Amino acid sequence: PFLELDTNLPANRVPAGLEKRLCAAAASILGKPADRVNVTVRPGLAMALSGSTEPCAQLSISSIGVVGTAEDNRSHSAHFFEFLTKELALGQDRILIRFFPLESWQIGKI
Amino acid sequence: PFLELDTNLPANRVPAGLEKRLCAAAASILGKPADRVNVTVRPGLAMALSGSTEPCAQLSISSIGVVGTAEDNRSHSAHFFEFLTKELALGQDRILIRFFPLESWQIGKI
Amino acid sequence: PFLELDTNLPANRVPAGLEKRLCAAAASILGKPADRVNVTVRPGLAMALSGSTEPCAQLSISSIGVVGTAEDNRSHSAHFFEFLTKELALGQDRILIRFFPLESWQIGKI
Repeated sequence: PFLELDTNLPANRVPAGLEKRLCAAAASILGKPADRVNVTVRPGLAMALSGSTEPCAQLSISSIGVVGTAEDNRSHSAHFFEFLTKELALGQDRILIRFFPLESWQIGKI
Repeated sequence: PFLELDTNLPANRVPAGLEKRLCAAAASILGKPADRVNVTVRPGLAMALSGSTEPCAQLSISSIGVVGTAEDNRSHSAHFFEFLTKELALGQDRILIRFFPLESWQIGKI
Repeated sequence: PFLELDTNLPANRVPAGLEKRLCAAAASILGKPADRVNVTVRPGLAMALSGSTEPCAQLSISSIGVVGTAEDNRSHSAHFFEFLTKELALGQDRILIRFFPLESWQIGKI
């Protein structure tokens, strides 16, 4: 899976090693080996979320595993909200998740 | 809607509060409530646009509203070019917009 | 084409003008005029790739040219791995490429 996290929290306000903890959390939540988990964190951005510039985060999750129903992703979403609210001290209203399906041909390795 | 703006303008050259004005402009242009508008601005990047490293911006617009025709998005595109040319003092040739359709199941809230 | 490169290499560790060389390389690899090639480089990010926070890069390639088979993109992928390994002194295991198809209606110009 590919996780991309954008936040308007300054880089020096984002907990040290967040990318490592989100990698390990995503492997457990998604039921994927950690050696197939990828995390990118982009802090210090200018962001409005739901019309507001209070601290926020946007998480994108792209995977071959993504099934096009909410019920299929709802448990995963809840886990990622729990993860980010505790790590970044954000309210649930200050996080949004987007899920994107991928097919194997899209991924270039080696 | 989700707007993401990449620019090679340094963060301290991007007008203060651009994310707030682009949020309000997008709500008006797209005909969506501002409490459903999300804007991310990533400045200070290294960018080439149309083969050139003059100042530029790339805007991505993702929404449940996106209809897969140019005629459907042409009025919106024109408004966003007017917005960015005036805010960032860019020529029309130094902006590109990409539109992406979303479905409701892709968006994780609460 | 639209290329987006994320890396955890600090901005001052990324070779000067990488965006220009990747633009020119992409035009040659993809067989597209350089005036239709767009490159965004986002350095200094926090990243894990394949579970690890060693230096890495993620490259996304979006184009009207993208055919949904690996065999169609395998030669391009190999060229981009050769390009990034030499520019960023990364091992082949520290790069991943994602390919995304676009249609003309998605691109707002003028």
